[PDB]
Amino acid sequence: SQQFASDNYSGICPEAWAAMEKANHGHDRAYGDDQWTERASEYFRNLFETDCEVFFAFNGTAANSLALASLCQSYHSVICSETAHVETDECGAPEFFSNGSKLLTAASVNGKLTPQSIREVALKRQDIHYPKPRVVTITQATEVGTVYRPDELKAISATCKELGLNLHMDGARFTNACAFLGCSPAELTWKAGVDVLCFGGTKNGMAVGEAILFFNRQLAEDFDYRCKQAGQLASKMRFLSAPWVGLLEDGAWLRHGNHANHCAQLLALLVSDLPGVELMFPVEANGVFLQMPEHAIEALRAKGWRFYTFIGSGGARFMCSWDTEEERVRELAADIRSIITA
Amino acid sequence: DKSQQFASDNYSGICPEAWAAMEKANHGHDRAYGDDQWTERASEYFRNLFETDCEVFFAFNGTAANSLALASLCQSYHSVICSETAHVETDECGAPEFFSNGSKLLTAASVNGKLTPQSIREVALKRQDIHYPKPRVVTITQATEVGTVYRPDELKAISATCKELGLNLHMDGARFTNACAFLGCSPAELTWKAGVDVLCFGGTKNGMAVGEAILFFNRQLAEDFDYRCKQAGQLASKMRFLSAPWVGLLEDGAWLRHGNHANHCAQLLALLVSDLPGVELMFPVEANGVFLQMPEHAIEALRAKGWRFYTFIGSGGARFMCSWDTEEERVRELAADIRSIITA
Amino acid sequence: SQQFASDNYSGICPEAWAAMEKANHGHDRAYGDDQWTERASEYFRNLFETDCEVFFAFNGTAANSLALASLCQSYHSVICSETAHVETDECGAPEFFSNGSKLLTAASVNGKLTPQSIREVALKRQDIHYPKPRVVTITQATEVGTVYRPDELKAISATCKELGLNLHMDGARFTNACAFLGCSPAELTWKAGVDVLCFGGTKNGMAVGEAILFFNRQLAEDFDYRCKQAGQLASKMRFLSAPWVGLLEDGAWLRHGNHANHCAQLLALLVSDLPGVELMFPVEANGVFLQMPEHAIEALRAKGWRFYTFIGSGGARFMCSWDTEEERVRELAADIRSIITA
Amino acid sequence: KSQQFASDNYSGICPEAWAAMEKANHGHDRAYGDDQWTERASEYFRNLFETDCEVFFAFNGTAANSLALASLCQSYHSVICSETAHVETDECGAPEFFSNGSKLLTAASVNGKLTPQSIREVALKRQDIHYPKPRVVTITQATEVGTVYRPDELKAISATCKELGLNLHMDGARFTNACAFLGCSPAELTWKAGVDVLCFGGTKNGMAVGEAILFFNRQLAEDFDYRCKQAGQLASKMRFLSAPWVGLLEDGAWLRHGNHANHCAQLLALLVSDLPGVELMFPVEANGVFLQMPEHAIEALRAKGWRFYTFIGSGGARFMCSWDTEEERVRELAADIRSIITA
Ligand SMILES: Cc1ncc(COP(=O)(O)O)c(C)c1O
Ligand SMILES: Cc1ncc(COP(=O)(O)O)c(C)c1O
Ligand SMILES: Cc1ncc(COP(=O)(O)O)c(C)c1O
Ligand SMILES: Cc1ncc(COP(=O)(O)O)c(C)c1O
Repeated sequence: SQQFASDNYSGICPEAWAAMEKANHGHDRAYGDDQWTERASEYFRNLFETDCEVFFAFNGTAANSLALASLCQSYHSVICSETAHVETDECGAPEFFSNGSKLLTAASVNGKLTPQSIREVALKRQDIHYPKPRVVTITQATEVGTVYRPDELKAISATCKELGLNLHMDGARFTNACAFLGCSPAELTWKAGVDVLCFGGTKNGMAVGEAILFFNRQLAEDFDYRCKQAGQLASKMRFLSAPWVGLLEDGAWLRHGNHANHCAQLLALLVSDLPGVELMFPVEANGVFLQMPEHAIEALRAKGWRFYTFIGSGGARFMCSWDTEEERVRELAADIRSIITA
Repeated sequence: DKSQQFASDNYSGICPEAWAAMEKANHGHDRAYGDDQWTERASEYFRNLFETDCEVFFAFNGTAANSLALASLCQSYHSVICSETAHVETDECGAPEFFSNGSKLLTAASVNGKLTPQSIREVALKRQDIHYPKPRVVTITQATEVGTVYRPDELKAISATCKELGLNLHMDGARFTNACAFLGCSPAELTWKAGVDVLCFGGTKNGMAVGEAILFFNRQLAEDFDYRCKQAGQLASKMRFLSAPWVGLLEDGAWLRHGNHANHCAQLLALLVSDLPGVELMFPVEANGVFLQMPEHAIEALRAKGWRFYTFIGSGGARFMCSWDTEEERVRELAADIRSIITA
Repeated sequence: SQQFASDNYSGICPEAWAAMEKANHGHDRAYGDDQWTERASEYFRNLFETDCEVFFAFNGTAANSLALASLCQSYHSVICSETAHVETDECGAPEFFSNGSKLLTAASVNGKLTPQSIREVALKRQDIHYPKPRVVTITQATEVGTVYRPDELKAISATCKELGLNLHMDGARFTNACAFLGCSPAELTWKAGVDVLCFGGTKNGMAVGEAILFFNRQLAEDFDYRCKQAGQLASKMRFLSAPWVGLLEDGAWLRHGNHANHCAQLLALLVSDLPGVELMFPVEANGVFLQMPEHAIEALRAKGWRFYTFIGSGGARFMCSWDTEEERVRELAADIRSIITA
Repeated sequence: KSQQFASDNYSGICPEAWAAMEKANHGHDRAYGDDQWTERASEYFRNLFETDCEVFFAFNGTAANSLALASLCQSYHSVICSETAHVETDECGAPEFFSNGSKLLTAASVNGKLTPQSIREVALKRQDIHYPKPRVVTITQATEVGTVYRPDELKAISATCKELGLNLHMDGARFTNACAFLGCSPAELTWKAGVDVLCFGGTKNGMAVGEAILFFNRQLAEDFDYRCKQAGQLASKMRFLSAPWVGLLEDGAWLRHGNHANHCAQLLALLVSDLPGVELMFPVEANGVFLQMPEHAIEALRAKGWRFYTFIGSGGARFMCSWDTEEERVRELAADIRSIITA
């Protein structure tokens, strides 16, 4: 019995595990200076069609927090959404890594920032009493399962230029957004004005690690020193970089993302039209956000269905992963149908 | 006439009591960093004034004083609960987060510039999971940034909640004087008798050149605070010039005379104008500021001899602020021009 | 093949690979709340013979830096040796993690602090101009391959208690110290007064991760929040904790350490009676420190041997790992004889 | 008779500072630097240093140096200082707090002074990611042991800093004493010799509170006002930090107070360095006299009513003269040294 709590509970996929076994034969130089790390970096430059600089941190909390700290001073501020992971789920790590850059929440719409909600935040305060906004962060796919599209990104970068702002992307679930859309990685990042991407691996079948991709190379000066000082330098770096070889060499990363997307779409197809069940947001990645009644405690007691419930408390989230079985999706949907109609 | 506007009580000068104390203190050589007669003398007056054995420190300004006090009350992986209009949130260029190394400021709902036990509980109970920094402090401002005052009963309620939730309670008393004068309470009744643990007591705004007193009523919380301040660049070499002015202000009641004056000036203005049509007082005048909804005639009062004052990022709302040295006649001139303008 | 630069270049030992394989069957709850993490902590508790609090971080730099930041405030100081890793190899990580606690170097005989060298540094500075010392960190085995003995530790501990200092152990090479002396782990830590131990895993055959053991559970208050904010919290904690189960269940940790020690003791035995070659320190762990003449170049770059050279001209350090073959040792000692004799 | 030789930090507010504060206390004026006194001070600083330097005020020298160093490199970079540097010995770890972890690396010093060689020693042995990369050099002028960098010593440090990509900061807590002694222009002791940033002490030379921070390289001062604000170092009532500089700078008073304090230290040392068992530990190039003495110094200390800073214990004794030091009291102190040792 697997569950729908989160894609952090999934295991290592076979291509990641296979890269790791290959990387475990021999001795190799530490701290980045190895063949596996240069191969993964080469793959990243080709995938994104650019000479991006590539770094590897241990988890997404540190990767986001480092990236942002490199994009502005402690006396500047960072514009994010209200559901942003850097605002809700990192126990104040950005502020620790930045030595006090304020996160200013902007209004959002479908989990997404807009040009107007940014400007409303930035321009309310170019006075020294306020840390001057200098960075926008967006999550792709968002924390509520939605996806910024290329033109929405460009509109946001446009505001970032009117206002002086760098643009960071938390791509913890970037794959899900690439699977969903036709796009190439480049059209979803630097072609649309993205300065830096944090590209999640852990959630897409890896044991540990995130990649950080600087598309403006002037912003990446000495980033390796920052990472070391912040305790984010793997000595046995191949075991962070090798799985990215596995996942990128013939498109497995994007297959695993389509799978997880298809499971969540299937779940929503099966349940979103029942009575008393409202889809909170369109299913554009691997999550399903349902308003339901006291049937959550029934779906919860009635078999250990494991899933997250909001403090909104008339609301539940189901997350699908690369290793989710369609049959389990149908079984979950069936139990939801039973519990509502009966 | 005249240099004196209605923009900020931070444009006022050094009052005579503060100046006279600095001059006396400028007679001889004394030892540094707190080990002088003036600093001990000032601490005595604070203990006497607050009726308790509070520990006393001096910093250079309110931003550091608040930022130091809050950092001493919880870890970087804990959070601070404040109002949406708290100076620590709006006016300190992120100093609290710098001084604490990353304590998140969590804003709670405000009724009349004030937090309630309810708004504190709501923020606090949503964040027991490790994804959020755990709340460990509530900060309140007295008088508040919209010129309202918390009453001892309002404070006791907050203090109970903080004690139920394991929260320390910090008071930003940049305008503490204005709240004591208005209510007529004792300082002790507006701080530790209602459960305040640490008070930042502003001097600058009420007639000093520089300097803010930090008072720890809960002395477990003050261990090594002097090292914290030193490392933070907040230790005066010539400490007598921070502490002597508090002897000036406290020996004979001048601090409250100056606060009552600024309050009475603010109250006058509101009396003179709050009955005119198209002029709403947004908040009771419980300290030294006046908050008026008016029409686009802000430019009218603004252009008219360049009354200087603050507008909000809001269209038709203005803030007039009085200090220890505001002349009542300037207030009368201002209220007059406000009336002329609205009746024309 | 394999070199003598650092025990950081070695791979994942078999007991640890196996544990990760078993831990990769199924889904598990995140951020520490899994059976592997509980099992690992139980092994530590039995192994050290005490109810110690157990945490996992990603590497030794963060682990040390985290433990030390938890033992004193930013306006306090830490007493460490001049060769301490926290002073030389961490790109200022301790100061970053502690928000500015000063590291005060005390004098070392044989890579080791003494009660006297601690006292000198601590009493010199009881005035506010100086951050007040509040922690002693020692390294076990030390950075020069020596080992503190239970009696030396107890002595250092008596000083710490008298001066109100906490005692931290950087045990990046703790296995080597235990293998060598034959003591119980308890006898080299809490029975001798150690408050906190950073227990190296990466160096003894893991891909990633260190264990942090608090022997005073009150000092561990909220360490989990500290680690989370610092970006040191694994989402898939089982892949940091299961390898510890593998290394500890049947005694592999200590076997792997005796191996690395024996190879290093062999290398020194083979070359010690040579004329131009002097052993700078007793071989008490897995490193050999040799003063020989700048004909280290004929060993080095020349025949392709890899090893670190001390900032002393012709100061070479040779490091043996869990997977060092005795034949490569006998080879290295043979080439050293050719270059010296002829 | 409260007049001692422990520290020029115990001195009072001088008349030119006091009179300037008095003039500034007439009216209302806008806060946080937007002020007639702050602009006048800045113009005096620019004329005095013969250049278009950007001017800031902070509350004290610990913060002034810590802020200046923090703007000159990143937390994962390092600062090269001397073994006697105030930032290393006297600031309770403030540099590291303000920079969020920049390592202070000490370099070998002779007579309180860094040299191009000792800087180079440190900077070139710290070249891989294990070590925070050096990015700044700080020097103190006058130094912590009462000596002075000569313009030519400063040019040579600057040349080494330019070659190594290092910025150059100057802790001028006692800058007045160095200018008074050497007869150089301020420009010749700062930016003509390569200095990027000066912290110019006012408190030690007759003010109540405050330091000036001068950026000669204007690019390095970007957003420095925001850094100061976040660090708790922005005066609401800025006129009371900047007006005393108007008083000190408008007609020479700063140097006159520096020469007085140096001449008083020169007299003290003149009158006693010929006694036996009494030795000057360093040249008297500012307002300090460092004397190696006999433990019986305790009788100068003792019940003689003399305060001064005993070294580690008991060898050294350090004496410091101030703008308000009385020559007579110097002659007294030297006479009481004279007796005690003449028996
Ligand atoms: C949207 C988002 N960003 C970043 C992270 C950080 O992920 P982690 O620290 O578990 O690798 C998560 C969990 C996430 O959901
Ligand atoms: C409510 C409140 N708290 C603190 C401060 C900080 O004062 P300062 O300008 O002296 O840093 C102010 C201005 C304030 O209005
Ligand atoms: C003695 C010592 N302690 C701690 C560490 C930190 O190890 P890591 O390289 O895994 O950050 C090392 C490398 C070390 O040699
Ligand atoms: C050489 C030096 N630099 C900086 C300072 C800091 O001065 P303050 O005590 O005003 O913080 C002092 C006292 C000093 O002697």
